[PDB]
Amino acid sequence: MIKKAVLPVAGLGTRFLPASKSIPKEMVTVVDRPAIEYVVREAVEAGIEQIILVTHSSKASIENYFDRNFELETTLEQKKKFDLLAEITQIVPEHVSVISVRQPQPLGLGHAVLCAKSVVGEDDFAVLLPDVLVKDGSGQNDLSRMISRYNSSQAAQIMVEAVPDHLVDQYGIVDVAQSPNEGESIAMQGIVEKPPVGAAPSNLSVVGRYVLPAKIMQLLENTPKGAGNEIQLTDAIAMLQDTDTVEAYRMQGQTFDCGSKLGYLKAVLHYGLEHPKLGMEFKQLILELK
Amino acid sequence: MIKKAVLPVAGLGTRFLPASKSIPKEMVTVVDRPAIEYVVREAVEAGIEQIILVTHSSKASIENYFDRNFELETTLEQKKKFDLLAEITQIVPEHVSVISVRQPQPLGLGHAVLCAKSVVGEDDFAVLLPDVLVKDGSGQNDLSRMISRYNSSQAAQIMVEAVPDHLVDQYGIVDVAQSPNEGESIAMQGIVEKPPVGAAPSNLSVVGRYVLPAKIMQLLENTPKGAGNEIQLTDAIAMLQDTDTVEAYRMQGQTFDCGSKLGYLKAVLHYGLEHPKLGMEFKQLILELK
Amino acid sequence: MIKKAVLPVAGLGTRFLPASKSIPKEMVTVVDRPAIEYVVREAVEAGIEQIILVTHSSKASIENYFDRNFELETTLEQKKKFDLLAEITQIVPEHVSVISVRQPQPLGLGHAVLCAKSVVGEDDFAVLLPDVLVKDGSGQNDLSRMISRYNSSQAAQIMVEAVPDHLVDQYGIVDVAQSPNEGESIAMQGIVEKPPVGAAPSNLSVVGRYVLPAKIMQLLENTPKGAGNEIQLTDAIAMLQDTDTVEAYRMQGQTFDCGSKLGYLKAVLHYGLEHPKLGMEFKQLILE
Amino acid sequence: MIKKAVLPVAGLGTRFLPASKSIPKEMVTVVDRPAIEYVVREAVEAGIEQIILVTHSSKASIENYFDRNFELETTLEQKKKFDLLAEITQIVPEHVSVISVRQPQPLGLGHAVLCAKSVVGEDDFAVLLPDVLVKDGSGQNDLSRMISRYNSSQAAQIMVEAVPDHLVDQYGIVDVAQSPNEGESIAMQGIVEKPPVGAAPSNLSVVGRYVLPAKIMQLLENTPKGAGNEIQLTDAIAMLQDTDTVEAYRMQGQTFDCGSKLGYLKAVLHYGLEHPKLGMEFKQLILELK
Ligand SMILES: O=c1ccn([C@@H]2O[C@H](COP(=O)(O)OP(=O)(O)O[C@H]3O[C@H](CO)[C@@H](O)[C@H](O)[C@H]3O)[C@@H](O)[C@H]2O)c(=O)[nH]1
Ligand SMILES: O=c1ccn([C@@H]2O[C@H](COP(=O)(O)OP(=O)(O)O[C@H]3O[C@H](CO)[C@@H](O)[C@H](O)[C@H]3O)[C@@H](O)[C@H]2O)c(=O)[nH]1
Ligand SMILES: O=c1ccn([C@@H]2O[C@H](COP(=O)(O)OP(=O)(O)O[C@H]3O[C@H](CO)[C@@H](O)[C@H](O)[C@H]3O)[C@@H](O)[C@H]2O)c(=O)[nH]1
Ligand SMILES: O=c1ccn([C@@H]2O[C@H](COP(=O)(O)OP(=O)(O)O[C@H]3O[C@H](CO)[C@@H](O)[C@H](O)[C@H]3O)[C@@H](O)[C@H]2O)c(=O)[nH]1
Repeated sequence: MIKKAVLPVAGLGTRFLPASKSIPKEMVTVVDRPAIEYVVREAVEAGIEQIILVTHSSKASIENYFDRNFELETTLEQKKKFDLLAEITQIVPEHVSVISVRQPQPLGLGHAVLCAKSVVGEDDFAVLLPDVLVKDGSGQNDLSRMISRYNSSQAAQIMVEAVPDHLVDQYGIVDVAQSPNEGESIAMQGIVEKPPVGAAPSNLSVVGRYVLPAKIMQLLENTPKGAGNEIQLTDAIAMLQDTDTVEAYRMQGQTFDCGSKLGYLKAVLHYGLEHPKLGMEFKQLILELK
Repeated sequence: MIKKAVLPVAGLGTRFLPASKSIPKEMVTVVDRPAIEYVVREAVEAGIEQIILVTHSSKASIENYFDRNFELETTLEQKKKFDLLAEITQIVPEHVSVISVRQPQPLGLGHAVLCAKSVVGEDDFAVLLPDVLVKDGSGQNDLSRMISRYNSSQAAQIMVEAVPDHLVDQYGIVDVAQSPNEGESIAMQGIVEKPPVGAAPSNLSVVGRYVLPAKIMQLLENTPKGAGNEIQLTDAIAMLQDTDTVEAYRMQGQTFDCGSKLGYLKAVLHYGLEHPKLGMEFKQLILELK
Repeated sequence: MIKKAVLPVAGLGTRFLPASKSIPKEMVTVVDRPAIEYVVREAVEAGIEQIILVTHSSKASIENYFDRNFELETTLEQKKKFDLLAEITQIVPEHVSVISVRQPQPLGLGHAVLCAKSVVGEDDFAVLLPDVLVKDGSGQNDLSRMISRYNSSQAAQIMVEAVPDHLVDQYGIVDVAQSPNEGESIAMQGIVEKPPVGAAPSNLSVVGRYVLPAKIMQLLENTPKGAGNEIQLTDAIAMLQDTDTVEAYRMQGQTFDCGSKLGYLKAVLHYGLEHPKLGMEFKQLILE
Repeated sequence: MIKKAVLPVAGLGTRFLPASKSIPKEMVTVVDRPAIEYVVREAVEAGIEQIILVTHSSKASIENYFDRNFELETTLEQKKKFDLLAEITQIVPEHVSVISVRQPQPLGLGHAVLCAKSVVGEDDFAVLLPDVLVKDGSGQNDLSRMISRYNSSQAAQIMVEAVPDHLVDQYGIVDVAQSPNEGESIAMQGIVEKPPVGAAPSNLSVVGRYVLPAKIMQLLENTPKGAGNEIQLTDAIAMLQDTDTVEAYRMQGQTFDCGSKLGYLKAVLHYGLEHPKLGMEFKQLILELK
């Protein structure tokens, strides 16, 4: 029932700038594979069949990653390395497509999502910020939970993890009665994007995983351009709360912010240890560093 | 209402090959604009809102043509040339989106169209072979008629032009009782892809302008492994006459084939003479030759 | 011996839009091939062997067009379409190097040529403005005549041809004693960039072909902004006339500006009919 | 003086995949910046001024990286964010040329260097293999010590360092007389490429740093296919040992091979800990692991 996911990938480097000058930020190397792939595989493992990149004129390498590469496939045959020729050809199942739409100017997430309007058309869709990875564990992943919850509830889902009270100006924050338990979704009565430390309806941060009705697209057309002169998505959610019901899902798994260079280095260490091939030999390389 | 049009643009440019080596065949510059624009501007003027490009890894320029180019815009401002600036920022109306999707391998026109099965969904959609221009006259354009005619008839429409009985080798050809009149569509009881010049149910060529129900995507999914090297669209329309009705609309327009190097030149001369600004200088420029 | 040409291909194509919006102006298809080709088939046919490109971020399409396109070669090799494989595989003969250096910002045709400084070193060199095609004359190509004339006179060559006195507005103009003859060179007293219509020393415009000494790089190092706050090559050709004799070669051939929207359409018409395989049938299309 | 360095980057990254599937192995991000930087910033800091790149159609992003980025630049002078501008603008000193010549087919690391003949001309040149990083904490960089030793001795330098007696069949190993000392040369009798684990002159591997006379280009033009159907450099380095004294400079620094998956991980740890802005907090994150 929820099949389409929007990834906004149209932002320039800035946050990440020397690395992401001449290649996209989304494409920077986490252990051995670009960040974007952790995001796509997350969607995929939740029954997402249509990936809708909202991309910029300079992000061809994201499109090409999920596409076949004649010169590289034939070099991987002429060297008889049918090993990788499988990993570089099945990056994504055959039933899963990948769709490119352009943001004309970087007028912010809200505008970005609104560019995937014509593709999403009439269906209820997920949104995954590809700045954020979401390492899970036993059984399903967090996004799989939210969709099935969206299905039975028919109420927009919005992932939330609790953060230090001072990093609250950095994230969007949800107004909630009591915070819900890991893996469950308590109704929410308000949301705000740039809340100054102490002026926070709670400590529960918007993680960057959503599930939203195609209404949100007509709402995005008619949101004011506030929160830093940019059209904000979390404003369009507030306008949905005026009529439709919106819940805050608490995730079970830990996140990572590959926006911040520091947050990226954290994702390398943690994914570099959970790595099923070098995870252990990596651990050994850390110990012997001092 | 038929809104989505599919432009298969995934083919390398083998026919056009010194020119299209290092830029798409579709970006080949007719008078002063790329061929692809003439095609898109034909779709747009028939209430197409969604341009679905089935593209290759190389055909970046095509996507970028319908997007905004900061570097160029800002030099058109820094130079006072507000002339061009509106021409290159409004290549299409803003209600018109341009979606993009990848043909993993070149397995034929049919497999290209099938590649947009997800972007098309359940909506009846047009197909426009972008290596073929369709200069019209007064009132509205040809594709306009076909779509109005599809909507009322609910039966697939397939543009047909009369061609000499020896060039039947080089086209798809339709089977009709009586040949229809310019601007009207008689029913058709058969289609052939590459029938050998003399064994053809008529002299009516498939022009490469279609309107097709979403249904045809599941047929494409189960077409014989090709009529030639690869999977053919015309084959998938044979399997449509097995259940639904298919009509042949006879165009009232004159066409050009920018696939053949000689067809390209023909079009340069024709669009070059009908040019609002250069048109008559061009005439005077041709007249001056030995 | 003159070996290294220096094509400045770093300018966006504001003059030819929307054609050159997504592609470079140089890859504007003329009959059945990019423009740059014709200009590089000029350099080579006059014994140039190191085509230096001063390019931009946005102009990979040029560098790719003078290199092997793997997916295209292997598809054509398999299908045994040796005709079309011919047209892509040997564009410039195997001995011809094609070199890239980026013009970081576009501060003018001078700054442009001064970006090829390190790669030219101490070698005397030609400059071809790709925006402008020159059409092969009887046997010899105009550029060969110039190179061998610098190779004898050791004095810089500057290709020139007449223009209507009112269009002299928008070229470099050269001052002359006896007005040099068709295929002849003749000493000059000075050069000036985009001079005002009336009060310009002649009707002879700088075409876009030069042969210079590697001395010019140290003149261009000094030469200040002299047009749109833009470093000019002419303003360094001035500074050269100060010390060493400079000449003005006059065109034996015929020329097109693909800068102009009309100049393009003219080049497509001429090269059109003169085309080996297509000219014959093309000549028929016209008459209809 | 020695002023030109010849970086061969025409390889695809089959060794580091799917890292390099859509971005050059050279633009694989170490800590916060592409690998190639470190190599180029190592050449610069030994008075290299013309960084020649032998490159491939896929390697546009290298040439863009050592060039101005009009959108990024103006969109940083906008928010007056001079820190990040600092990072993209003078990545290498203003006095440094960066040249691009294309390697038509990948016929080997000799054929690669021979493609840069018409630009090295008659001048003696360094060659930096970009896959191999060299961290030089001494104060002077291993390449300055080498360039001044060729200057003084006029003898073709070759960086070498010790590798376990197994895994000698990866590198090209040298034939050392008196076994040279840390950061100083010793004349070598011969050199062989990827020799069998057993038939090994020494345990001293060719690292990837070389300083060579433009004699090589005339040798390289007349050496046949060595190991695989590849024109080795090591084989042309032998053909110079036949006539001129060739020395074997021993590493003082510490290397990494981003060719290998661990080499990368190890470089992202080391360069990571000795990072200015991140060292202190990265050191913090490694301690927070368990
Ligand atoms: O015009 C734009 C602007 C942004 N982006 C993308 O948007 C994502 C993140 O948006 P950004 O503007 O960086 O905002 P954040 O600071 O990441 O804040 C967002 O993400 C937070 C979690 O990281 C949430 O808490 C907030 O609600 C949400 O606004 C990135 O992947 C960008 O590439 C676009 O594609 N186009
Ligand atoms: O795998 C492929 C093959 C082709 N194309 C593109 O799709 C079009 C197909 O044209 P082409 O491959 O040359 O086929 P044609 O020989 O033109 O045949 C088609 O076009 C005829 C009219 O031009 C019709 O009458 C036929 O029914 C139809 O099969 C071109 O624009 C190609 O670039 C793709 O995108 N993918
Ligand atoms: O910073 C720059 C400026 C120009 N160019 C290129 O140089 C060529 C010519 O530059 P342009 O500014 O178009 O030249 P003009 O302003 O027309 O002036 C030159 O071109 C005329 C040819 O038409 C000559 O008559 C003039 O004397 C000569 O100075 C073009 O291909 C540009 O792309 C660059 O690469 N970088
Ligand atoms: O046709 C070619 C072949 C190689 N390369 C590049 O050359 C570099 C080094 O060559 P590569 O083939 O990756 O390594 P090997 O050739 O296996 O080994 C090289 O590197 C070893 C150290 O890693 C040395 O000991 C060897 O002498 C040297 O040949 C790589 O970045 C390649 O991209 C090219 O650009 N073009």
